Formats: sequence, structure tokens, C-alpha cells
Amino acid sequence: SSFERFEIFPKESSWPNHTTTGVSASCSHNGESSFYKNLLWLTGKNGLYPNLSKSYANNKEKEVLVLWGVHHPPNIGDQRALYHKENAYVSVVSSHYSRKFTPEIAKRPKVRDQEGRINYYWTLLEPGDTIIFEANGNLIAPRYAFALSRGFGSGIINSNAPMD
Amino acid sequence: YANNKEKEVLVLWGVHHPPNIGDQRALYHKENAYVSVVSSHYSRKFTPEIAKRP
Repeated sequence: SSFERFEIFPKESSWPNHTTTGVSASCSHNGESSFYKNLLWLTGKNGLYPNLSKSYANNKEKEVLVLWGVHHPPNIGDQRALYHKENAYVSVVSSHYSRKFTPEIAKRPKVRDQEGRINYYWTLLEPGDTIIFEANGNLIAPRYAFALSRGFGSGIINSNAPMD
Repeated sequence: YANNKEKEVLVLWGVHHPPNIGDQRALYHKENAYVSVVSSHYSRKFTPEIAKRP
């Protein structure tokens, strides 16, 4: 019934100790490399990846769909190159959700030109609840969220037909 | 505890998550704790998560 894309974490603000200019050739837009419009790739600035602890409290009388990611580098060298720490943790906590994520370095079969994988996670913040992101590495932070008013049960139609 | 009542037993427990590291130490005297619950068909290992919840 409602779909409001809103900036949960501004790119120019909200990350003053990290590089937010991560792009990948697997997500190339019009030749040049780009990245997701709703996610932000945080890497290290001034040779360090500082501890991140950022919280958002829901204030929109609507459940908010928050999407984040966890990066799994292909080898240990890339892990040290981007996040400057052989092991990392991503704690995403809320009132009714709690998950710890640990990077899993492995050389996976090359898909979309890459061997490393990014696992995508989502949750629904209830109206009057907060989500806390803590991370010392491997965090694909949310940038745009979605306030979602729900409606009648429906589905997805898989078809190739004109629209009138 | 070993079941000797010939009936299924409902066992309830809980794990605490203090708001700040100060409380963790004050009450539990350890920065990082572990809670393992093991049964023949259940096995879980909980870690306290410290956060400033509302």
C-alpha cells in the first residue's frame, strides 16, 4: 500500500572514517564500474578500518525493510588489503532479530568475473524499534531503506506479455 | 538433568544481554561469556550481545 524509499544512512555523512567509493566491474553501468544504489561498500581509509557502531530507530509508523550485506573475500590477501584484519565480525541486532556474521574466505568458482561472494540479508523493523550495526570489517552497509505498508496477499507473475 | 518421568519434560531457560560492558563485568565478571545447552536432539551455544537497546 505504501513504498517509500528513504535514505537510512547518508553517503556523504554517516561514514566519516571509511572509504565509501567501492565499485566492482561485475556491477558495471554504461561501461564504467558501479555498485548497488541501495547499498554502500565500506572499505578502509588512512590505512585502518575503525570500529563501526551505528543505530537507527524507526519513527515512520511503518515497518522498514532494511537490507545489508556481508563480504566474503576470495583470499586472505584481499581481506587484509580492504579491511586490514584477518578476521572480522558483523553484529546486526534489533528487538526481534540478532545475527553475528563471520567472513568465510574461500576461492569460490568465478561467477560474474568474481570469486569472492557477498551475502545479502534483510529484516523488517517494527514501528518503534531500532537496529544496531556493529562491524570491524566486511560490511555492505544500508544506504536506502523502504517503509512498507502491507496489503492483500498477492504474487509474482512470470510472463512475457504486453501491458495495457 | 536426566529424564525419569516417562513423559516429555518442558525445560525453559534464558540468556542475559546487559546493556553496557560495565554491567556485564559487575554481575558476571567476564567480558565474554558462553551458554551451552546440549541435549540428545538439541544443541545450542549462546553468546551475550552487549547493546544499548531502547
